[PDB]
Amino acid sequence: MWVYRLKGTLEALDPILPGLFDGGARGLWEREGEVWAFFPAPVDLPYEGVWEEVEDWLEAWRRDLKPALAPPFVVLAPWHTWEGAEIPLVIEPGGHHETTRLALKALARHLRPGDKVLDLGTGSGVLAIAAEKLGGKALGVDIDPMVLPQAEANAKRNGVRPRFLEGSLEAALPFGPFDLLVANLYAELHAALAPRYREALVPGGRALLTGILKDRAPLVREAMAGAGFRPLEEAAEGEWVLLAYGR
Repeated sequence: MWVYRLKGTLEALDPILPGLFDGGARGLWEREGEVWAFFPAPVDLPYEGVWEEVEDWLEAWRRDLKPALAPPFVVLAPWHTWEGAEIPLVIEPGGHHETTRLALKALARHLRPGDKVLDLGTGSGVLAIAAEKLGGKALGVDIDPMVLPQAEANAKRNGVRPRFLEGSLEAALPFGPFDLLVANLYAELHAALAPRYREALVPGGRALLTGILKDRAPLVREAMAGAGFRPLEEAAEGEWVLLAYGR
């Protein structure tokens, strides 16, 4: 669709808005000292502005996309430049959720070089990528077979090759037991899965569980308690926790 660009603010152009609306404006947006009026199609207007047209709401969003720090790691889109010593994780923004930040931190604390890692609900593959970069051998699984080529592409940009399979926990078990399990899921599913997490992990294995709302944390606490796990540490950020357990 088309936009009309006028000099000024909304308060200041309030008098010509009836002309925008009657002309066919369906949305307005004040972009700092200008007003962009969203039309479906162009009309004759005597206000002296500039007609324009908007796949363009993409490398506009992509321009406002910043690297996300989770020391020791930095999460970068493929087009970002970044110097220093953070461990880079190049991810197509096709993330910097709090829960991603929490999981990366905890992988860095808990992971030991050579550990076999299961990333459950791997998505973009970011946590399995991080784990290989700290020196593990990671398997990411996900039930959406359409995310896996995207996960393996992201692996390619990071010069590591964790394996990516379609399935949930059950699909992954033939390839364990594992030394670490990382899982950015949610409380009710962690609770439902707690006994099979025990089976997935070797004695002394660790499960790093996130995606959990502060409020809802007690569900997982009891389930992991129920399942014979020892608490190791709780991390938090905004309304999100990660709960870490030892087998």
